[PDB]
Amino acid sequence: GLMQFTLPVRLCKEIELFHFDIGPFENMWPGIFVYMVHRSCGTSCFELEKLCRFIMSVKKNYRRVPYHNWKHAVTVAHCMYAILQNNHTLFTDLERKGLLIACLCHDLDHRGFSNSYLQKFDHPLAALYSTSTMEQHHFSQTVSILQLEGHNIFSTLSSSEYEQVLEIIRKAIIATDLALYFGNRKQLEEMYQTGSLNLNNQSHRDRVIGLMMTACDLCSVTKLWPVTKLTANDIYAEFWAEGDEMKKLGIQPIPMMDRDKKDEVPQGQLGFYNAVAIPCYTTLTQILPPTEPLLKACRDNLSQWEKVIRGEE
Ligand SMILES: Cn1cc(-c2ccccc2)nc1/C=C/c1nc2c(cnn2C)c(=O)[nH]1
Ligand SMILES: [Mg+2]
Ligand SMILES: [Zn+2]
Repeated sequence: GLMQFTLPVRLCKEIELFHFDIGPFENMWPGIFVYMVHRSCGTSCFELEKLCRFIMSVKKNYRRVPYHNWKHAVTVAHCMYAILQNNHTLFTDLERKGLLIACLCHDLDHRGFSNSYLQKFDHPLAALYSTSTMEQHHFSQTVSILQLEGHNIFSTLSSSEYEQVLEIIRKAIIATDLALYFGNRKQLEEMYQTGSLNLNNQSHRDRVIGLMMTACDLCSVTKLWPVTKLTANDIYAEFWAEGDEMKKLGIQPIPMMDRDKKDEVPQGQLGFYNAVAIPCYTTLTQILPPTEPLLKACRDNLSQWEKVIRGEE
């Protein structure tokens, strides 16, 4: 186990900063993810032979959709990595493992369509799992992959270590359901401001890890303007597709998903940052101050949307 990964000096340096873009080179991403595993957890956390086969089974099962794809998976994994490196005493050796594996599997086998659209299309998955449909699907594929002859990266763990980490990953993936985020933050809000929040409380840790997971998923809004602007495209490319399929079911889609209502995007982005991203990072920073760069960035991008509305870009 004396193999390290190293990265070109520029990547080596930039990868530690929250706003790091993993670049257009698909071939390097798995290096970048192992790289984060080693520096974030240690060199013998996982057997390499096995991690390299688990990372590639994962890639294979993420489809070619505009946003909900392999680059997403990895972008989200780096952001949890960033979070963990800047808070390196608040997380256990099990939670540092699981959470990065969670982030890479958090959207396995996404089709590009929302839990809304499965249920109205009457997809089979919406029969097998009433709520958090996709997310429960994604956790299912994570464990599918894990039981493939050769792929069990957690092999070496004790019974309770292993049983615990699958329960960290399960709650982590399910907390990426943006439905479930609104309630979860407002609780962490009360708890923090009444000062009853306790990190030795397992039920509280969970809520917090959930907030981390939502902060990592939305991390497109914490990048430098041009990354965030170009990611927005890939996002609306999926929304409008799902909109086209709603129309085909005889259903008029919410303006967000209607491609005939492009013009009204600058406005709808505003609502989101105000209604979701700014609250999200605001709380996360009040709980974990070394994650301020995410809130500072997010506010910068809000400001840049403000400027798109005023015909200034
Ligand atoms: C709430 N919302 C409303 C609209 C919207 C409404 C009318 C016309 C055009 C757009 N656009 C959004 C934002 C969408 C969104 N942006 C996101 C997400 C992740 N990254 N970003 C920027 C996400 O999950 N949702
Ligand atoms: Mg998801
Ligand atoms: Zn995601």
